[PDB]
Amino acid sequence: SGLKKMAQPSGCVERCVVRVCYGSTVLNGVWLGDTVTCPRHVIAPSTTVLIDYDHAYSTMRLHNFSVSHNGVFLGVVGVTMHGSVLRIKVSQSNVHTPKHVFKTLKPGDSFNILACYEGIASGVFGVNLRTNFTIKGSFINGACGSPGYNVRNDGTVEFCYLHQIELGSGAHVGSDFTGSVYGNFDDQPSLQVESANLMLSDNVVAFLYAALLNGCRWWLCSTRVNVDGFNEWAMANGYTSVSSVECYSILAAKTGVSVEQLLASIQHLHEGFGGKNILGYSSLCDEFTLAEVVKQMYGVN
Ligand SMILES: *[C@@](O)(C(=O)NCc1ccccc1)[C@H](C[C@@H]1CCNC1=O)NC(=O)[C@H](Cc1ccccc1)NC(=O)/C=C/c1ccccc1
Repeated sequence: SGLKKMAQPSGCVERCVVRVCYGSTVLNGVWLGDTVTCPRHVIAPSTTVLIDYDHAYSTMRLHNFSVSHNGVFLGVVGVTMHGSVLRIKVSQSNVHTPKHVFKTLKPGDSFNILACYEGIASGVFGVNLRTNFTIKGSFINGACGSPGYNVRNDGTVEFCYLHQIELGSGAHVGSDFTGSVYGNFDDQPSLQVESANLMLSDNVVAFLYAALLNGCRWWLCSTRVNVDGFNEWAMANGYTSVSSVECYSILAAKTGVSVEQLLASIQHLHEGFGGKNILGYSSLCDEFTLAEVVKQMYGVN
C-alpha cells in the first residue's frame, strides 16, 4: 500500500545530459544521437533588455560554444535554431542514446523532471503540467536545459520538456523539444503572468479512489453528482472538468464507489478537512493521475 509522488528512474536520461557553454553562460543540453538540444538563450547577450534572437543567432560564432560531458569533449559542428531551442550538431553520437521519441505535454499530463546543473543530474522528481502551462518545480540558476520525460513500458523515453524560465510567481516554464514553449510564454525577460491554476479534477478523483483503496473513507459522502453538474460547479470553484466516468471503471469496480459519489465528495471536501487528513494530505490533492494510482496500486503483472 501507499501513495508517493514518484519519478520514473532517471538512468537512461542521466547519460543524455551535457554541459553547454556559450561565452561565459552555462546551462544543460540533451544529447541524443549527434544532436545536443538546449535552450536558445544560452547565446543571449543579456538579461535586462529584450533579446533579438534572430540577430543573436546570425552573429553567433561556433568558436564560443564549449559542449562537455563529465569533462570530456564534444565538438560542435553546427547549430540551427528552432523556436526557443538550439540544435547543436556534434562530432560524436551519444552511444547511450535511449530508444526515444519527442512528445508534447497537454495539461493534466504528468512527467519527470531531472534537475541538472553544469550538465550533471542533481535531482529527479515527478510533476504535473498545470492548466496554465506551468509546473511547480525547484530550479535555481543553471537549471535551464534540465530535461523532462516519461518512460513507456517498452523502455521508450518520451522527451517532453526542456527547462527555460521561472515566472515572477515562481512558476516554471519550458519548451518541448521542437522549441515550442509550453503555453506560448516567451523565453525573454519580460513581464508575463500565468493564467489561474485550476485543480485537476481527474487527479482529485483518482486520489480519492486511492484513499478508499488504502482504507481512508471518513470523507466519503452519500451524495451523488453527475458529470455535467460537477463540471458546472468546477468552473465556479477553480477546478477542471472531469473526463468520461468510464475511465475510472477499474477503480469504481475495486472499491464499489462510483465517480459520481467522489465528485460529490469533492464538493464538500473543497470546504476544508477539519484537521483530519486523507492519506496524510490536509486539503485535496491533485498530484496523481489515474494512471499513477492504477500503476502504484496494481501495476505489476
Ligand atoms: C536557466 O538556468 C538559465 O537560463 N541559466 C543561464 C545562466 C545564467 C547565469 C549563470 C548560469 C546560467 C535559468 C533558470 C531560472 C533561474 C532560477 N530558476 C529558474 O528556473 N533561466 C533564467 O534565469 C532566465 C534567463 C533568461 C532566459 C531567456 C531570456 C532572458 C533571460 N530568466 C528568468 O527565468 C527570468 C525572466 C522572467 C520571465 C518572465 C517574467 C519575469 C522574469
